[PDB]
Amino acid sequence: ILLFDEYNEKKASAQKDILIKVLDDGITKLNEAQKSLLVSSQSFNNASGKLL
Amino acid sequence: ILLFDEYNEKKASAQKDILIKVLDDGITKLNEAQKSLLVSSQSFNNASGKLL
Repeated sequence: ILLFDEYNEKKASAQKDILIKVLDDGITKLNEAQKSLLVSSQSFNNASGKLL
Repeated sequence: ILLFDEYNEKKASAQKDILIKVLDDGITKLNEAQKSLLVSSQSFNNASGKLL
């Protein structure tokens, strides 16, 4: 947001590559977080039955 | 001067090529003009002598 107040022609190609990696990365990391959590939730299910 | 008040990323490559051609071109054209003129000047020289 800062380096491209006014278009920076030289860093332009990197900034793009960067925006991609960091975004792409978090996107994956974020996803796995969710799956990890969902699976944890599923864990209690069996026990929850045995309880009843 | 106009189209690049603020850098125009798309036309950037053309503008460059253009600036080159038009400049390169006139540079040649301008040169030949001079030579043409210089030679014209040289023309009178022989006659100028015969006169004297």
